[PDB]
Amino acid sequence: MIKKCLFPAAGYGTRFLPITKTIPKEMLPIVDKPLIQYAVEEAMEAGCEVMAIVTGRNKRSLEDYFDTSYNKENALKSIRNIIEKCCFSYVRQKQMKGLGHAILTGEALIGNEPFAVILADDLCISHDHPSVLKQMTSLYQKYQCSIVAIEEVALEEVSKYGVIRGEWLEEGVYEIKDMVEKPNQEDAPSNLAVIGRYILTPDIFEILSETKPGKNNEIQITDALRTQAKRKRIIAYQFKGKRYDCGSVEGYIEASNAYYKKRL
Amino acid sequence: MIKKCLFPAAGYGTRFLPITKTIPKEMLPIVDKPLIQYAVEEAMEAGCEVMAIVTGRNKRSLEDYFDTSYTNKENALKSIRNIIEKCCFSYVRQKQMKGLGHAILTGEALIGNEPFAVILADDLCISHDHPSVLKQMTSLYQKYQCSIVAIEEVALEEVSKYGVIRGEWLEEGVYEIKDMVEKPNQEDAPSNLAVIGRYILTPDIFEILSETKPGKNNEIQITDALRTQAKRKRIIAYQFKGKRYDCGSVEGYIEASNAYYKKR
Amino acid sequence: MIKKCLFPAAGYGTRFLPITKTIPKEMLPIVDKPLIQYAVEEAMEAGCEVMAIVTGRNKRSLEDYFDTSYTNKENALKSIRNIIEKCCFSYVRQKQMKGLGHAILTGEALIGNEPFAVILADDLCISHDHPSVLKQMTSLYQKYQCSIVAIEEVALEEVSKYGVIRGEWLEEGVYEIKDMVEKPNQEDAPSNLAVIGRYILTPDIFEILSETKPGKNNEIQITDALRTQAKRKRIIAYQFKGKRYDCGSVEGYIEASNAYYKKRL
Amino acid sequence: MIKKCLFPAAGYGTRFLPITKTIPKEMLPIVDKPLIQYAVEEAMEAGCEVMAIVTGRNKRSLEDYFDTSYNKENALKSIRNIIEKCCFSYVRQKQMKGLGHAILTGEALIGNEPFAVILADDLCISHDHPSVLKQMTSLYQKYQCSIVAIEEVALEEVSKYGVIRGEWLEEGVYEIKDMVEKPNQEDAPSNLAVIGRYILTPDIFEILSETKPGKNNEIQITDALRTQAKRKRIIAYQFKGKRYDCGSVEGYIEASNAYYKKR
Ligand SMILES: O=c1ccn([C@@H]2O[C@H](COP(=O)(O)OP(=O)(O)O[C@H]3O[C@H](CO)[C@@H](O)[C@H](O)[C@H]3O)[C@@H](O)[C@H]2O)c(=O)[nH]1
Ligand SMILES: O=c1ccn([C@@H]2O[C@H](COP(=O)(O)OP(=O)(O)O[C@H]3O[C@H](CO)[C@@H](O)[C@H](O)[C@H]3O)[C@@H](O)[C@H]2O)c(=O)[nH]1
Ligand SMILES: O=c1ccn([C@@H]2O[C@H](COP(=O)(O)OP(=O)(O)O[C@H]3O[C@H](CO)[C@@H](O)[C@H](O)[C@H]3O)[C@@H](O)[C@H]2O)c(=O)[nH]1
Ligand SMILES: O=c1ccn([C@@H]2O[C@H](COP(=O)(O)OP(=O)(O)O[C@H]3O[C@H](CO)[C@@H](O)[C@H](O)[C@H]3O)[C@@H](O)[C@H]2O)c(=O)[nH]1
Ligand SMILES: [Mg+2]
Ligand SMILES: [Mg+2]
Ligand SMILES: [Mg+2]
Ligand SMILES: [Mg+2]
Ligand SMILES: [Mg+2]
Ligand SMILES: [Mg+2]
Ligand SMILES: [Mg+2]
Ligand SMILES: [Mg+2]
Ligand SMILES: [Mg+2]
Ligand SMILES: [Mg+2]
Ligand SMILES: [Mg+2]
Ligand SMILES: [Mg+2]
Repeated sequence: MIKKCLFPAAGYGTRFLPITKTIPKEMLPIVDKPLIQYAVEEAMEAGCEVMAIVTGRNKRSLEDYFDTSYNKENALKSIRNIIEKCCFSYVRQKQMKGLGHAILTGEALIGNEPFAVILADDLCISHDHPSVLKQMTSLYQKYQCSIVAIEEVALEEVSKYGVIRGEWLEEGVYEIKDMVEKPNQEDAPSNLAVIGRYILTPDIFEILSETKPGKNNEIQITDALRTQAKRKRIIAYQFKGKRYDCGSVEGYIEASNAYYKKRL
Repeated sequence: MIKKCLFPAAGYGTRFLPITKTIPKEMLPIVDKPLIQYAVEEAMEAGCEVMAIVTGRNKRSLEDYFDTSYTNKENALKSIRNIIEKCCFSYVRQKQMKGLGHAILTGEALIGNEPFAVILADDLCISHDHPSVLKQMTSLYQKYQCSIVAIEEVALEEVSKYGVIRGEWLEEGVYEIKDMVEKPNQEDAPSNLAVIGRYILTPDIFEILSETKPGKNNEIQITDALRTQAKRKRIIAYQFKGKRYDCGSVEGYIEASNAYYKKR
Repeated sequence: MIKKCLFPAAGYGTRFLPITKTIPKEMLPIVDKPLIQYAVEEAMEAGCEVMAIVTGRNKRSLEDYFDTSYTNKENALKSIRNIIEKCCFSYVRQKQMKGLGHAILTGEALIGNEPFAVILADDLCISHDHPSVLKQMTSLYQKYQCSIVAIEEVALEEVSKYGVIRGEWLEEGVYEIKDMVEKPNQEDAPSNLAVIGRYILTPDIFEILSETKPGKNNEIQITDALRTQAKRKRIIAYQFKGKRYDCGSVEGYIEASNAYYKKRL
Repeated sequence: MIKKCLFPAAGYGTRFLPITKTIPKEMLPIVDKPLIQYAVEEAMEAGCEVMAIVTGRNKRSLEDYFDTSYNKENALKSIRNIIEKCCFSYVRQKQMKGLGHAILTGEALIGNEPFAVILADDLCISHDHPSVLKQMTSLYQKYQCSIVAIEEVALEEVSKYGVIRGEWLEEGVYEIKDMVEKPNQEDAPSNLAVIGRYILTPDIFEILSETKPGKNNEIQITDALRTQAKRKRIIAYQFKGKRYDCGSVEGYIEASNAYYKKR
């Protein structure tokens, strides 16, 4: 059982400025509910009980949201159940040096165990099938190796994401042969894009500590995974469910509008 | 002239629950900018230099936002830093949620014996070729030297969500209020002229507020005190020029968000 | 009746570094109670109902302290709770540390055109055989209707840490101020009547502050503004009754603490 | 070696009420320095690099204190050093259910590894000797078992501390036979009182899980240590150095006066 889920939330969110100068992008609402809460509910379903959060300058709002306070009830029951059932842990990333560096800072909260990772700006809704992390948690029980979530996208979208090169194993399961962070579409090894959902074995921490800066001069978890994938097998998983890239303004709006209609 | 502008920001904003349990509704972003920043910019253009805020349970986000901090990251941060170095922010806590009228009364400590502006940031006002709604009102005030409340004609099916006036046409877009009613059913609406979150208030409004008893939804309403003033002397209603989105409602919040995005 | 009291609390408190990088010096406890609570309680006894606080970077400790959160806990809590339920707290941020004078000028947005009280919390005043210091002053304002600044006689050796006045005796404990100087060297002191952190100021003090240039330590001094006011019209100095500890200094901080302990005992 | 140090800071501090309403007692200043800063310096000297803090209802002041900010320089040298060298982690103790429970909560920040624990209200000032934790860190190296700092106190004081029953192994080292939390004078098994300094082997977490409320209906680390002591060998170390119980106002005052004189 993967008991810990690490949530990186120390990124600038330069694109949602000026509000991200105070409110982490992971705290932005889809209308009435922050991205991070959906992520937490997801991790819970997957079986996690310890939500480890890596924070930046804007630690306050994130931390206060998950601390004790006070169809109203309806709106507050889930966050209340979250606060009661989960143990929240926090560590501060001293400098914005990349996603990989964030996860490496998170070592203080994880220790020597495989663990889950959720990039909250990727809102994944699947409510017909188990949550995305849960799908991967079940896969992990069989494979016992790092797992990276993937989705087919248009080549025109590739330069925004990590892209793999994999060899089919079973339905929707690939053994990652190679990975590249944000390639030009001409250089993209496939249309299989990485999404903010991973299950990582702890040897990943030692690998991160020796992973140099890459794309945008940031320590990328992609390069660490590429290294791991060349020492032993790690898999990529085409999850079932809907994903909105809320790290993008386009995705943020479409998720908000979708929710609005659902609310009807 | 009007140098202070009171910003009530201590209501529950329940329909936006659970995020409002930590993030006040005035802090919700259209996409990248919180409602309150638009209101503040509108107050500045109107000549205000003191931004007085009535806080509730979660003022941490507000105070943090207007406190100094550290291409389009530059252009995204230009106005806010201008606001922070230019304006003077003061604060007072509304002990209990007893109505917009009480929040204004509580705001007396920050105002004193002087006419002032009041902005309800949940009403996002966009004036493109015209001055900000408050600036328009500021001009009016120079002539009339009396309370002024912003109105707009709305379909009668909406009249039940707002305060409504019965008035005498003084001049182009100007009426003398002879009565006001907070949230009447369609059957009883005095007219289709609804009140929006913009007011200029003479200071005798505080003693009136001091004697105003709970009204609609067991809340001390600014509408009821304005009715009292209206019957003691002349106050006016101004059909402002410009587009207003009621972001106090999810439907308005969503429309404003879609609007800003298309303009991006 | 003076209803508002301004509490400057935006200073650095350098002598209490590193703790003052997070906890403003006015929040430092005498053992179990921060300096500022004693000040607020004193203002309340004087009749003030609005506690206008000028903040700096350490606002959080101050703001949270006076906000709602709550014979064991009880008795130790009754006072602060009474305070939080009866008083109205307002805040303004002194954008930059430019001096007590500029801190009070920044405080104008919370005061307005009315006379008001000012308390410098690092000056702990205990005097319960008589009314609190500020209240002694509030009574005096009723008569004189002008600015009042608290003074205490000190040794020529301490004179250099305070503002000092030159006055003329009007009546018991009252002096019409003829001149004021901030932190004069022991040789240049006009007297031994040193100013302490307590004032009642008439509203014209703001306009005077707006034209007061940086004085000692390149900071705008309320002292220089009071000197200006004193030469313009009548303003007095009141020799208060009660004991005062300069908790603005580590020596006075320790003394008051030991003093309180010997009492808690 | 021991890389992490746990710092419980979630207790009520009813003693120092009202200020402890907003500020944790571990944050109370001696004169210009908060208790917790002395403890962190001590831990650092002991070789610790991860400072794991267990927080309560008032974490803002403690977290902000150890977060980047900006003789003023002589005053900020240490904390600047600390903030730039240490890794601080946080976890919330939901209900104040005792020191042992606070430590159990800290499991998420520790994991399965030996770790140190410092109760910051116990101010330990080592003159010519290394820090109390450094002394213990060295001892563990030899013993490889839980270590609990002790001090011989006066019998009339015994009732406010955990007390051991031990057997002399070597200079200032006792194998613990039993432990009781805050026994009355008449029932004290000795005059060797526990002080807020421990090195603990990870099996203490499971034991703590099984430890029911004891003294003052609180889950006590002393009872978990007692259980560990009967289960296998653990030691008590009579440290070299001066200790003030700043958990009591009398101690707080004495420490403040002492620091003042150092001038
Ligand atoms: O120094 C940092 C940088 C980022 N983050 C956080 O890490 C996450 C991801 O950051 P972001 O910049 O938004 O990453 P992306 O550019 O979107 O890319 C990541 O996520 C994509 C899918 O969303 C993948 O396809 C990529 O391979 C992966 O790098 C966010 O939660 C950030 O707040 C930190 O905590 N610290
Ligand atoms: O106790 C309170 C209650 C409200 N507010 C604030 O007051 C404002 C308005 O609150 P809201 O709940 O949204 O009131 P409405 O029902 O929208 O009604 C007000 O605003 C309408 C238009 O926006 C008008 O038409 C109404 O007459 C007027 O009462 C917001 O800024 C709130 O945060 C407080 O600060 N404290
Ligand atoms: O920029 C500033 C500077 C100071 N303060 C505050 O002002 C007060 C006084 O500051 P402090 O540095 O302690 O001034 P002192 O040197 O003590 O001097 C003041 O107080 C003395 C007695 O306490 C008097 O005798 C002096 O005339 C008077 O200037 C404190 O509450 C500070 O926090 C601010 O708020 N902002
Ligand atoms: O629920 C709690 C209760 C306490 N604490 C912390 O635990 C520590 C100790 O609390 P305290 O109340 O001061 O305990 P003491 O009564 O002093 O007793 C402890 O410390 C003594 C020495 O100081 C020992 O002799 C005792 O055996 C040991 O229980 C402090 O750091 C507290 O903040 C928590 O974090 N959570
Ligand atoms: Mg970006
Ligand atoms: Mg992203
Ligand atoms: Mg985009
Ligand atoms: Mg509502
Ligand atoms: Mg509204
Ligand atoms: Mg709606
Ligand atoms: Mg100083
Ligand atoms: Mg001083
Ligand atoms: Mg000194
Ligand atoms: Mg206690
Ligand atoms: Mg103790
Ligand atoms: Mg005691």
